[PDB]
Amino acid sequence: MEAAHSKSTEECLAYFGVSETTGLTPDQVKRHLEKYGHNELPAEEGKSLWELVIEQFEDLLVRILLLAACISFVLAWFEEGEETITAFVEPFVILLILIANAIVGVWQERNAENAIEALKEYEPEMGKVYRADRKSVQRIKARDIVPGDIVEVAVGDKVPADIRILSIKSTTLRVDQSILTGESVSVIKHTEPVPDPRAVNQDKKNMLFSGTNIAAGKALGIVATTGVSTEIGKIRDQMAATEQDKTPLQQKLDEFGEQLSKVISLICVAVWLINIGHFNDPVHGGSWIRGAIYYFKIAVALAVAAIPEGLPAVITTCLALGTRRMAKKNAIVRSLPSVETLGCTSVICSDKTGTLTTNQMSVCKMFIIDKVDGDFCSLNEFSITGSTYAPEGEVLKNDKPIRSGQFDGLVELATICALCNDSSLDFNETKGVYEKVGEATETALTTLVEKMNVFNTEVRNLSKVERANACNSVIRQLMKKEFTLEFSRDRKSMSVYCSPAKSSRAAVGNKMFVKGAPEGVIDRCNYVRVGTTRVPMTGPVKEKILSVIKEWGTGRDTLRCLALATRDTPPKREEMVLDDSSRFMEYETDLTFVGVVGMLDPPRKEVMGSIQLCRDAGIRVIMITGDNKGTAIAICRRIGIFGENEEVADRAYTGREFDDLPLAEQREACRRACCFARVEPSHKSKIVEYLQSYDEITAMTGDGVNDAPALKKAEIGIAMGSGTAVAKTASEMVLADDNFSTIVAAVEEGRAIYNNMKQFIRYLISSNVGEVVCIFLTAALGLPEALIPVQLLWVNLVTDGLPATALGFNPPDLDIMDRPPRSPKEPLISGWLFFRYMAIGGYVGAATVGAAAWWFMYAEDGPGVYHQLTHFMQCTEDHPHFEGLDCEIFEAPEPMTMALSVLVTIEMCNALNSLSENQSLMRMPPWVNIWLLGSICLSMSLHFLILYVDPLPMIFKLKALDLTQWLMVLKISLPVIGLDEILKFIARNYLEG
Ligand SMILES: C/C=C(/C)C(=O)O[C@H]1C(C)=C2[C@H]([C@@H]1OC(=O)CCCCCCC)[C@@](C)(OC(C)=O)C[C@H](OC(=O)CCC)[C@@]1(O)[C@H]2OC(=O)[C@@]1(C)O
Ligand SMILES: Nc1ncnc2c1ncn2[C@@H]1O[C@H](COP(=O)(O)OP(=O)(O)CP(=O)(O)O)[C@H]2OC3(O[C@H]21)C([N+](=O)[O-])=CC(=[N+]([O-])O)C=C3[N+](=O)[O-]
Ligand SMILES: [Cl-]
Ligand SMILES: [K+]
Ligand SMILES: [Mg+2]
Ligand SMILES: [Mg+2]
Repeated sequence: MEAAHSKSTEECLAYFGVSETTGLTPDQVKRHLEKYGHNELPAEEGKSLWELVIEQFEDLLVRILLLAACISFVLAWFEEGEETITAFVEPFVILLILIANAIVGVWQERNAENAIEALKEYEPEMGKVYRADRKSVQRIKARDIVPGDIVEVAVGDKVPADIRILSIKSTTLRVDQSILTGESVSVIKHTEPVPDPRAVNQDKKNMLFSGTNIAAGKALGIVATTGVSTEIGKIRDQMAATEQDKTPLQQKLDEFGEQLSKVISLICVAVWLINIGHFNDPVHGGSWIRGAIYYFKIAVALAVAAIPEGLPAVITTCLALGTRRMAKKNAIVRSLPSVETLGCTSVICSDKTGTLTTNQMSVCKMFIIDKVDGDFCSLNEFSITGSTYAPEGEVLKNDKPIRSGQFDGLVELATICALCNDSSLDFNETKGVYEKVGEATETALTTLVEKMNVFNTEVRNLSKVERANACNSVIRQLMKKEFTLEFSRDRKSMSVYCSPAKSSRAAVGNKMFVKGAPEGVIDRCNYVRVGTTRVPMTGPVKEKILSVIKEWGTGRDTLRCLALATRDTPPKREEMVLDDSSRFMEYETDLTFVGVVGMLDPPRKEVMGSIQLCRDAGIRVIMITGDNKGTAIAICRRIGIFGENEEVADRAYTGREFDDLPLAEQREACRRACCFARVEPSHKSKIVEYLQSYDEITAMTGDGVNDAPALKKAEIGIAMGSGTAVAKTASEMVLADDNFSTIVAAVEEGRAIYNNMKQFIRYLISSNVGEVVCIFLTAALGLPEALIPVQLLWVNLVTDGLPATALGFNPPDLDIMDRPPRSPKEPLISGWLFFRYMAIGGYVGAATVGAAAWWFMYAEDGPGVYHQLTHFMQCTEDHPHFEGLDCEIFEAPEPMTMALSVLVTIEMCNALNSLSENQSLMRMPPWVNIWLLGSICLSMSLHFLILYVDPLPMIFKLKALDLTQWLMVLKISLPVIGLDEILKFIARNYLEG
């Protein structure tokens, strides 16, 4: 019964045709179970290792290499040469690399925390119902509760279903529903209907929600919904349904794979256009089984040339290091890819209570009467420092610290706050921080009178453990609390009867101490306390009182106020009915007003400056709270989201207000409003979706269950360290130290990481660009010499990998937090850099293919002189022309080493070319990245151990002496620096000119 909250208890009982006294009959339970299922949330296992690994290989660039792995086995079947028996390793090499790049992906998916599992911690195993078969209450499994049966809850219980309250047995029922509102303050339910169909949870004061827990009371209700249909179940579905998109750079890599499967698959099928050479390339034969292999021989190589294999190995070690660095800045990053996505954060969404605020109620201000002379009234207003439940902070008057004992009015104010109070302050010794016991509102009063120290107790050298209640205990000594008139909704106050118990028995006078909502409490005050004396409450006096209350209840310091009053002559205890709470208001009559305390859940101190740093970095901060719009707006102005006098009508909304906008208007409201309050969890989810409809990389910061749907929908969920298990489970990063500042720290880290990532991606691709140029040129020449499919992998995996990874340690930009967030949808290579790598690509593609032709054209030892070299496939048959040379020499060791030597040296230089884009090396020192110089040496160190340690050069081929070969590797390997330099000089100076 969804719209139960808007219907009457009788109506809700009629809906399921159930008596409030008997409950559901056995058959009803049978039918309701069949119709509504079981009261539980469906679990979500997710991972099937088989289905997950088959998801790993559905990537295109691995599907092609996989395709290129089996095709390479076909290149192991020919029996033409003795080397073939050792050439079976070549498909095996590529396969185990596809396995390495596959394990590491699984290595990152293993730590999938189960959000639903964390969330299902909030469903109790048991539940108390009333059914027809028994008069006594039955304690049953909560999953066996159907809509429509009478349910019972009391203190401590975890609400088992979404329940419409029928009868409240206590004078009040008080519920903790932070699960759905993120607010720990206990809310006082009733049973009257809540007519608004579109009411949010915060307005459904006649409902109990599955997952929330009873802070106080005992009530009876009827189940409205169970299972998936409850409010917590809507949190569940959204958590299951939110599928995480891919990283902006992973998106850029995927479009690179699609275009690769285009240009490659259209090159190999365009070679057929130049089969003019295979018209009579045999002496009399044609194309057969052995001869058409050359078309797939150039296909398996063209694939490994374009694929930047080993790049994922580079980026993965890069991210793991950043994870460590951010973990030192107290940013614990659970997902490796979100390290980079963090750098382009456009908009940070943030919860208020517990995220931006300490979630510890604090008394900011207090006032007592100062003087009353006729129509003139003055007050002693004070303020109190400290943003937590600790008894730390001092009272001050006009920004100057003050001791409250000198104000007789403040002594009685502390006495009421300590005695009219069902709550205490515990120092959790394990956490090392003071915690509350009972209501936050009341603990605020406890922690207050500890700061005040009205009797000047020596509290400096106490133990932190018994500092907690040290000053309250002194007040408990002065007056014995006899009984309590509990809070009731009719009077919005509570009071406490007391006796002195020392000097001469109770011959000093019994007294009642009262706190509550100001208006109602003040109206029952006939006198006013001025220090020790009392005077009659008059028109001018109370207006002065109300006035300053109104000023505090609103505006820049929107506080909750409690009026504090005493009854100096309380009725005789034996003429007071303590059962009927309807009688308690007349007992709290003819009172002496004392003072007023103004309460607030204050901001964390690190916030306001963190916000400004986000502002300086072009990052918008949007508060999204389930707390009242008044309070949120008030916090935004201290935080600096809003200015102190800034007009906010158009830029703060409640969820209900937001739902009332046309869909169009809702999307732009997200673009201009920085405050959303009194929201249900789906709202935060929906607001992030709207911000992502502007292609804005958005984060979400929270600490509660109610934050989880948005924590998932955001590109980045950020969980408070002290936050809930379910919020951390849903987040990509956790703030270990609860510092909102460490978000700014993490952005600057991920910002500087994404910049270095672009480099070694460009550097790896610019290599693949030239490597593809190399193979295509060889095929057009008819010369397959000077390149091997197996050689390409090793170089990309190691020779290019190590400088690539070294480019990850580049010194970051100085004014890096002064730039706006990176645009999401621009390519790494686009305009002149395309030309720069397209030229340098073909220029290093021809330096490798030209390395063969030179060896055949001219060499001191190699080889001596011509064109028939292109027709080397005819050394076998047409031998009379190939005179003076053996036929085996065309696959000689030396020419392939040169093309590898220039490929290594060039890429050793293009690595320096990619130390920076568009800045000289004479101005950007290669030694500014000491790691980069290390990588270049170790890559060539492996290249000199690749040529001089027998097994390696056996595959790869012989090495040729320095004096006659290293002369020629520097034909382009060093001009490619000059070339890139010159092209770099152009885009830097000729651009603006
Ligand atoms: C060998 C690999 C590729 C990708 C390639 O060459 O094709 C173009 C191509 C499709 C792109 C181009 C390639 O341009 C060339 O043609 C280079 C010369 C080689 C020609 C082939 C035969 C000799 C990239 C590779 O060229 C350079 C100069 O690197 C740049 C860029 O790549 C990126 O932005 C990197 C993505 C992480 C892409 O325009 C890209 O198209 C896209 O959608 C992007 C956004 O990918
Ligand atoms: N933002 C806030 N700041 C401080 N205290 C708050 C608070 N919100 C609630 N409380 C305290 O949390 C309770 C939540 O009620 P409830 O049904 O959520 O009510 P409302 O938010 O006022 C109506 P609404 O739904 O439109 O937002 C309230 O009870 C007492 O203080 C309140 C109280 N009093 O309010 O008068 C008096 C009191 N004594 O002893 O007189 C004690 C309160 N208390 O909380 O212990
Ligand atoms: Cl509101
Ligand atoms: K997320
Ligand atoms: Mg919160
Ligand atoms: Mg409120």
